Amino acid sequence: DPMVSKGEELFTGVVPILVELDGDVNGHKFSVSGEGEGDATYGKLTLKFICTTGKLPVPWPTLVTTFLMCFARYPDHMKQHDFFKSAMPEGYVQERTIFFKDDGNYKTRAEVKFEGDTLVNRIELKGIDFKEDGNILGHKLEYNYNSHNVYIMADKQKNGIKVNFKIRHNIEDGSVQLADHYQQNTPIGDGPVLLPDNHYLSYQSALSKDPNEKRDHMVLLEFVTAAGIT
Repeated sequence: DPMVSKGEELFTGVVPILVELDGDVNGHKFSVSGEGEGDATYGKLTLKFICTTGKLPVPWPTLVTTFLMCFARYPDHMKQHDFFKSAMPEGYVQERTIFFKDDGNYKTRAEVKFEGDTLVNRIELKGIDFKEDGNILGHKLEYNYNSHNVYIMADKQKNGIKVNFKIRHNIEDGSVQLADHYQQNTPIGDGPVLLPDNHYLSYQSALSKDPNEKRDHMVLLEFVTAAGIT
């Protein structure tokens, strides 16, 4: 399929990644840079993010979803359903509203595309209605992360996809902070794109610290595999 081919040819080996985020949550401004690499053959991403404005005013775990579904491993039987690669290299726009239960919300807009050989995720994040002393602005979320399926459906009217899902972040007192994600992706280009049957992506995410890093940062290892169409 010369359409499946054009995506295979962009993602087959290890692809360098750059992430840039401009943030404003309740007027706490911040910027984050990330660098790393993905190997979609293995559904594998390795990234390190640095708060370049100083202290991150929110918990790192709250940013993990915002900080590359083109790096999903799509099994051979499901290649016709890989919207994310099909949009490249022109890329796509990824928009979210994430609702933190009993607290504020994030609205994100990102553009995911190639700049040369480098896959780039440029993001703007605005958070509003947070409790200065809640789980988020009060930094009461544990530095860990649970596995989660993410359900993708076509959005035929918008030539794109919609993704709906819940993340539960562990709170330090043993409870959980729900973060209900609503998501829409649309290709940046005018060309044809693969619009998928309903399926899901399985995520596992592991958060760590670089022992030689003094700046405020997050090391993120993700494995992501499409499934749900036998």
